[PDB]
Amino acid sequence: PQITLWKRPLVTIKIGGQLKEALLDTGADDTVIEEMSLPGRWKPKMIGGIGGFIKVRQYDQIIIEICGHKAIGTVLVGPTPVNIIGRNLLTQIGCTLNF
Amino acid sequence: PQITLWKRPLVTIKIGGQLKEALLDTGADDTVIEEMSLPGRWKPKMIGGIGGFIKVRQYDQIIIEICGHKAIGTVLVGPTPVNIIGRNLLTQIGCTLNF
Ligand SMILES: CC1(C)SCN(C(=O)[C@@H](O)[C@H](Cc2ccccc2)NC(=O)COc2c(Cl)cccc2Cl)[C@@H]1C(=O)N[C@H]1c2ccccc2C[C@H]1O
Ligand SMILES: [Cl-]
Ligand SMILES: [Cl-]
Ligand SMILES: [Cl-]
Ligand SMILES: [Cl-]
Repeated sequence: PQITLWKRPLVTIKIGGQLKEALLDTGADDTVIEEMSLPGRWKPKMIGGIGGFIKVRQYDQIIIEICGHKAIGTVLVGPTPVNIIGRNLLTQIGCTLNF
Repeated sequence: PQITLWKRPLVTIKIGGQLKEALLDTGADDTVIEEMSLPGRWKPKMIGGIGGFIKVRQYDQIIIEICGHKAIGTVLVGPTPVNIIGRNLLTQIGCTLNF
């Protein structure tokens, strides 16, 4: 699909059996989701942006459904104010910026 | 151009006759640039990112070139970790997301 940027590029995602709203974010290296349970192992990580840094849990090899497109990758879980789909998963669904 | 997301979508911008690197950032509502001199009056703005909120200076109707594309709009100036081109100017240069 072609998504215009008049409003926030929000999409419905399926992660860990849960439906969530998430922002397609080209400024984010990684994907970060609000507090939730994910299976398997994790390690602590710090991610930085505007306002500074937050502590997240890093889960690797996680499957997510984005607009019907399944993708696998690392997902960070923590106190993000917005669910964000970052470049690590945006690449996997074939998402580009066009102008 | 078509910009893939395997690396950061970093572009050259021109503001005040100066070349700068900036990030095409679909997750940002607004355009935020690191400390610099801009003409005219500013007004207060608080913007919320991953690590919280920062105060910025809002300058309206600023002439800015982005990857050779001419835009005129609002530029926020403050303690941003990187120059970011948000949706306010991405829409001006006709930028969309495609997959
Ligand atoms: C470093 C940056 C270029 S600065 C802005 N940024 C980004 O990814 C931005 O798109 C960011 C995303 C976001 C949206 C809503 C709430 C909070 C955060 N937005 C912002 O920082 C601020 O955006 C706004 C403005 Cl400018 C005005 C009004 C309202 C808003 Cl939400 C990058 C970043 O934080 N990236 C980090 C990030 C974020 C999420 C997941 C992983 C990572 C790694 C790291 O790369
Ligand atoms: Cl900051
Ligand atoms: Cl990954
Ligand atoms: Cl590709
Ligand atoms: Cl504007």
